[PDB]
Amino acid sequence: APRDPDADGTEPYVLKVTQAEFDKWEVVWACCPTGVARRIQGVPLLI
Amino acid sequence: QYSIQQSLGNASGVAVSPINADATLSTGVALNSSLWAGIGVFARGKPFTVLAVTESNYEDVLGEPLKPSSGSQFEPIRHVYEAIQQTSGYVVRAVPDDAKFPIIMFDESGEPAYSALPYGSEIELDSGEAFAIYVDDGDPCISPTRELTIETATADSAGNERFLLKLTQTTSLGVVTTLETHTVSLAEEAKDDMGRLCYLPTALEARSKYLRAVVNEELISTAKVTNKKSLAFTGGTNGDQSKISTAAYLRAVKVLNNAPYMYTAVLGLGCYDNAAITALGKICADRLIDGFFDVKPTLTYAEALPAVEDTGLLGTDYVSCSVYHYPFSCKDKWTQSRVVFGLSGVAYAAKARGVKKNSDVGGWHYSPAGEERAVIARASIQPLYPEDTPDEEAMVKGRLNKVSVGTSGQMIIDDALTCCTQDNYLHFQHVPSLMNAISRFFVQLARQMKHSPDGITAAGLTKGMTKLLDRFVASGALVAPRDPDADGTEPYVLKVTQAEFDKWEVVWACCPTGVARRIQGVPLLI
Amino acid sequence: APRDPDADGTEPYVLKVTQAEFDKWEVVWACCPTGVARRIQGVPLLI
Amino acid sequence: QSRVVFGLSGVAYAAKARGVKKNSDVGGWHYSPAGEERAVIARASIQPLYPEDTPDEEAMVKGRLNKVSVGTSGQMIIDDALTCCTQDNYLHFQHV
Repeated sequence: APRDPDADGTEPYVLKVTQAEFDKWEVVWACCPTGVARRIQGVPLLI
Repeated sequence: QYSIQQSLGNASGVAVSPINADATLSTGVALNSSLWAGIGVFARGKPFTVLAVTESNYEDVLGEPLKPSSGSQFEPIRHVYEAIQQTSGYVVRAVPDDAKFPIIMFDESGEPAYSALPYGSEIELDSGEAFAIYVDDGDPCISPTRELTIETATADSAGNERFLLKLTQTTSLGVVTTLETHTVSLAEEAKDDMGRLCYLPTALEARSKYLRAVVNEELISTAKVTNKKSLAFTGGTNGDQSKISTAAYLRAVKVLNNAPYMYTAVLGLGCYDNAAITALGKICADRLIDGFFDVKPTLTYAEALPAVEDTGLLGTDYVSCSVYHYPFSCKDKWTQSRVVFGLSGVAYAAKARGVKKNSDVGGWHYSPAGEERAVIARASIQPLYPEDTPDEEAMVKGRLNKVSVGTSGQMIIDDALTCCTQDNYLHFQHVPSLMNAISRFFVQLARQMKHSPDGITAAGLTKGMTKLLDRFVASGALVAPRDPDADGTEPYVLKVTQAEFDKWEVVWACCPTGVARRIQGVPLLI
Repeated sequence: APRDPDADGTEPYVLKVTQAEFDKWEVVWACCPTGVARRIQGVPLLI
Repeated sequence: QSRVVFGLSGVAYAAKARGVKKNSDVGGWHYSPAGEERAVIARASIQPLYPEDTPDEEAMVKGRLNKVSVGTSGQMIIDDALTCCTQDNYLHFQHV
């Protein structure tokens, strides 16, 4: 799911087809790649 | 394993930040410990130094009690004895200029010589004298006399010759006891059996209470010590302690001012010098420390009132200071004879008894004048001025605390008032103690919170002050305001104002409890 | 938050972008730094 | 093992590093390099060279000098942090 749910929909991918020109034809797809855990940081807190 | 880094960079390795804890911060203050400090004239002690005396070892530090035959010298030791029954304390000894201490000088061959020098002056070594040894304690070697013996010893690897010094005490009858034994070497680089450094000045300054030594640097290389037995210190005398100049008292007060140790109360141990009392009151006001003072008992009832005005304490500048008068006489425990005391220390005893009633808060509520807190236990009391009565109203106007006869035939302090001219709830001693305790705790807690970002320090100060005020309310220090229409039911009201960018203000308002001094009852018929 | 809420908004920072010149371009940011506790003063009051 | 005189440089940097390390991502530049725990000046033993003499605090503030004092636990501590700025326009502080 996108990291910005307010500006972007919850759908992981969004696809649209536009006929546009009579013989030409366009397709657009948008995807949100997953995250890669490269750096991990942890802090201790006392309560 | 391997090291764990902190504050990792831009790639790869992981890190753990240092442990962060701030809501757990707290300040540890006893707030119940009570200690007394004072100055006086004592038979034995180190002049112009702060000495700590406890219930057990006070007699050894202050020496034998002074004889009542001598004038104005038995008062300080007996006042200290009366005041020390509850808690330990700190004393400063004042000495006249005529007093001196003995010194033993050793030549290159080893022939001893004796001399005496005043306390203030520093010793000087002439040509031909290898070193000198003097007594740091300052006790004159009269009556019980102190003697020094020297014995040879073996070397240690490097061949540095060492020797044993033994200090012993002999009574008048002939009883001999071993006080101190030490191993010292003239060589700068010397070692003991356990590895301790063996240098006479260093060793004496490190692990000795009686002797100090000064070695001339010219004759350190060529110096030999032979066997000498029973070397006795020459005559050292103490000057007339009845007459003490005001300058000595001022110097003693100044020395007492700069003391790293903390004391809760200041007591006047039989001091009747006006300048000294004013200085002590200034110290009490500066340190926000309660103080007790005593007018000279020799004055009569009529002359007591002008004496208080003579001392520079009748004003609004000194609030916590209190004064007492006691013209009666009793009998000394040590010597069966008549004596006149000053009512100082008994008030401190009452304050300590009132404080001990609570464990954590401190129990500063009770005034130092009560049915059971103050009893004045003495062998027998004979009034000096019979057929004469004091004026109660005059004493109240002059801020003097009187004494009366209790139900069980025991003399008792029936009032507690401070040296405050105005009647703005400050003449009572109950309120300044609480206010001083609160101020001291606030200063101690705020000292830790210095140089903190805004918001965090606000939360810390608010939490700490609220906890302290809640503890005091639970202990019964604060009561609901006497005017509920104009003032809220909350015993305390606290507010924090940031105001200036770097400055920051805190305000707290409290309602002290009431003290039952006068009770009136009327009968009515229905 | 600013020490003057009547004259300044409650926002800790205010940022604005002005195109101005055709090729030049300006950005302005305003911030309110936190306070440092250097002097603390307290008074006792009796009620 | 001998007596030496140092210059108070690096200890301030140590305090700044300690203040920075309090935060991971942002940086933690909030804290001034003069605090109860940030600056401690740990040394074997300190002997003052000019006893019976006291400095003037107001003169140092006017001259933009940072002094030292004795902490609660008997440790010498830096009790102020100021920069070389003549004006009082919130810039003499090192925090901003």
